[PDB]
Amino acid sequence: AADSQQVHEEKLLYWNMAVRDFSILLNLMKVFDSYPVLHVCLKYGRRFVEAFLKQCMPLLDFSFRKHREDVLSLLQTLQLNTRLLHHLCGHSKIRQDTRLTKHVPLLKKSLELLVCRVKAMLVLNNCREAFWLGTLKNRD
Repeated sequence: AADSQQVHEEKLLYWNMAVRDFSILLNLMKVFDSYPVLHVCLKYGRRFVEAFLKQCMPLLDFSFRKHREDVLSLLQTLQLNTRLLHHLCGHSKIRQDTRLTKHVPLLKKSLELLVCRVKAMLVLNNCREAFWLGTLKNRD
């Protein structure tokens, strides 16, 4: 349960590194154009952020005490995935009418949840070792 938890965190680590890879892609893609490109991020994010709360968050607290280095690193990849989703909500092409407004609120509401789940994780005995090895092992 504890030793198998390490292998599940390493997947959730660069699966997040993946969503943040995509998010940025379409934001440099929407630069020279798109209607639907923003649409993909909007809806999938809603299902991604939904997957975080109900699956990966309970596991974070699960293994949080045994392995801090894998847990604090996973919370850093979550923060960067969220920074993109925020810059995505308020957005250039979202300043265009209709279709993009039926999305933003459902992401906003569940993100103010996920974000506030990280806050309480951020304050437990903050120590730079948890952050340090959750950095250089977050490298690539």
